[PDB]
Amino acid sequence: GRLIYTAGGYFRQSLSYLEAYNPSNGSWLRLADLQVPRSGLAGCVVGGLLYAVGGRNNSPDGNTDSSALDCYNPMTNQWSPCASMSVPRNRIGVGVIDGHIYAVGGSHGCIHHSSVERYEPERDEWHLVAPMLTRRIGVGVAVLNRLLYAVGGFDGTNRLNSAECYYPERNEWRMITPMNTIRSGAGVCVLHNCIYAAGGYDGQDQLNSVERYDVETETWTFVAPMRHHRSALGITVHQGKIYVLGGYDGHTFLDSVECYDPDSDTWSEVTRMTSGRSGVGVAVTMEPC
Ligand SMILES: CCN(CC)C(=O)c1cccc2c1-c1ccccc1C2=O
Repeated sequence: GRLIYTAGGYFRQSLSYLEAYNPSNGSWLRLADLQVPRSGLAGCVVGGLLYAVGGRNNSPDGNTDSSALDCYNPMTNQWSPCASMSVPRNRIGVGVIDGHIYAVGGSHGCIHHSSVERYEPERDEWHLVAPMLTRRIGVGVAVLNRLLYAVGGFDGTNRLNSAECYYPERNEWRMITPMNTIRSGAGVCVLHNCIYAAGGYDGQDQLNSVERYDVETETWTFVAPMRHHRSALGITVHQGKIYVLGGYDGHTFLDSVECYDPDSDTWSEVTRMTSGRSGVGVAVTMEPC
């Protein structure tokens, strides 16, 4: 599309911000808030509609994991509730295949989900599919050549370098090569033929290391690291470049927005969000109005 939308996030409490960045001119636009604050959600786009999936409302009033699915229409600048998932999913991962949305992992209280479910926008319905071989919260999810990939996370006791791949026509999950680094809460996306895992938390430190998985060779290789360590970051791809938004570096909730150009293997700073925050949902679609 044209704009990078960032929904929700966390700074001292869960947030309801929806803001859109325009890489063409550097400008941010504040849009309609989410009806319910939430961090740890995921964002995605189908048919020019933006979707906020899962998450958790951390608030003074209390803490409520979200099973919600809310759609935003850029034309109207309005949110509508969609059907809820079978179960709340905080620190969720999502991916889109064939106009269908896959919700992966996440926590509900102290439950750490291995379950997965699929939303069909034309019927406004969710259905459970095969569970991952591993429980994963704070899991990175990406789609490549119509296969779904779950990368890293936290299974309840250990944080994971493991990764697995879902094969829809077989309704089956299989392990792939693990990463070289343990990561939970990394930004995971797809560029060209590789799956990128950036940043995250390895149990001790927030990471700035970035690595990528080549589906042909089935290996992970590090690329240039980000200028900032960060976990619970937002990530997306726009015109051949990776954008990472916010996160937590162990000291500050970052407003930094970094851009990776794969041809030069460099990260440059590109803008600041209007305020520091972690755990945002991020997606890309056309301009509002
Ligand atoms: C994403 C993985 N984790 C925790 C789940 C951290 O990186 C982390 C580690 C130590 C302290 C803190 C965090 C963290 C993450 C997101 C928001 C706030 C904090 C925060 O105080």
